[PDB]
Amino acid sequence: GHMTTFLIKHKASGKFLHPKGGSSNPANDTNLVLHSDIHERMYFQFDVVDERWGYIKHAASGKIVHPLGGKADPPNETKLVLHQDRHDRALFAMDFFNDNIIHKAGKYIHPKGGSTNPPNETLTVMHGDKHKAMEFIFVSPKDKDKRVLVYV
Amino acid sequence: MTTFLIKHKASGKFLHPKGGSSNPANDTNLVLHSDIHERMYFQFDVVDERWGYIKHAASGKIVHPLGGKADPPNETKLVLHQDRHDRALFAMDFFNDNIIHKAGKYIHPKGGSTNPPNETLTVMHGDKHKAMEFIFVSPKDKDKRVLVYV
Ligand SMILES: OC[C@H]1O[C@H](OC[C@H]2O[C@H](O[C@]3(CO)O[C@H](CO)[C@@H](O)[C@@H]3O)[C@H](O)[C@@H](O)[C@@H]2O)[C@H](O)[C@@H](O)[C@H]1O
Ligand SMILES: OC[C@H]1O[C@H](OC[C@H]2O[C@H](O[C@]3(CO)O[C@H](CO)[C@@H](O)[C@@H]3O)[C@H](O)[C@@H](O)[C@@H]2O)[C@H](O)[C@@H](O)[C@H]1O
Ligand SMILES: OC[C@H]1O[C@H](OC[C@H]2O[C@H](O[C@]3(CO)O[C@H](CO)[C@@H](O)[C@@H]3O)[C@H](O)[C@@H](O)[C@@H]2O)[C@H](O)[C@@H](O)[C@H]1O
Ligand SMILES: [Ca+2]
Repeated sequence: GHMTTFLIKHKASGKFLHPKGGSSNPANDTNLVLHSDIHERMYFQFDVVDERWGYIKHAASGKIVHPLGGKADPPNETKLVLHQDRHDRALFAMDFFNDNIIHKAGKYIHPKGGSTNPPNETLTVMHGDKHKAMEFIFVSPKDKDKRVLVYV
Repeated sequence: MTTFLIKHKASGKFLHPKGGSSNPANDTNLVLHSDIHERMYFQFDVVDERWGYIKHAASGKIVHPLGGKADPPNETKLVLHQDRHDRALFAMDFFNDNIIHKAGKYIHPKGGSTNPPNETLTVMHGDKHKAMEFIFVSPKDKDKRVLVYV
């Protein structure tokens, strides 16, 4: 009966996850990108569905993060997008102990190409690898260095 | 509801107040035991992001290192105590499956066995290994994990 609001910060670069174009209501299938700007159209919330699993929700639109096409077991390099649909293939967990975002089928959210310092507008993709450039922390919109609990 | 069982992953035993009371006294040891009942249900009261109080549901007492030191040494016994303060802050790491104190040590079965006998004490220890792993499960489905951050 309450969801915190937070920024998803790419730990190595200090950039954040955005809908591409920064819209308050991104069209379905809008890519999830990295970008350095901060504003309320890149705020997110986490809608808990089942223990660790839930929906990464764009605060302004209510659309949530999907592997493009909604496959349950997406291959490496599957693009992440926003979409209004809510179902089990858009379930992720926000690992705030190991600092990563993991999909229910076991791959992680990465910047495409795996750079520690990706350009603005770099796409995000699913990938099974674990390394410093797929780490993310979840921080206050009022203080981008203050971690906040996404599970309440 | 918001209650859960703290299950020792390797043995399937659970965290209990020693003696299984609904109203354990201050400084009652936290032990491992195979039984299940409402007097071994726990809750977690969030204080600051990941940090909070591990709470015995029936009594409201919370988990402390015995003596309440900020940086307790290895083998410090865990107990229940009504006091609230920052040396009783833990985080419930449901990704690595362990319970970590604010100063960085973890809750262990004393002696570190993957199959501790009933009534084995719990202690703080800085090492990480299979036998200090815990998962947090539904009272009505002892194999179903539940979210302790509420
Ligand atoms: O991408 C996340 C989305 O995946 C699934 O929906 C895919 C896509 O289907 C529809 O688009 C069409 C069908 O009209 O299918 C292809 C692309 O797959 C397009 O040529 C065409 O527009 C929907 O209209 C799209 O919005 C949708 O993204 C899945 O069904 C969704 O739940 C969601 O997971
Ligand atoms: O996208 C996330 C993924 O990025 C990195 O892997 C990218 C890509 O690297 C390799 O492809 C090539 C092989 O020639 O290696 C360079 C590095 O990008 C590319 O120019 C070229 O396409 C792998 O063979 C691909 O499978 C891989 O997807 C990073 O290494 C991954 O850990 C991950 O972060
Ligand atoms: O164990 C957790 C508890 O540790 C600290 O309290 C220690 C101890 O204090 C009182 O015990 C006695 C006897 O009444 O009082 C002195 C210290 O004031 C101790 O040497 C002696 O044992 C309490 O009656 C005990 O319950 C308590 O264990 C800390 O102060 C507490 O906040 C709590 O963290
Ligand atoms: Ca749950």
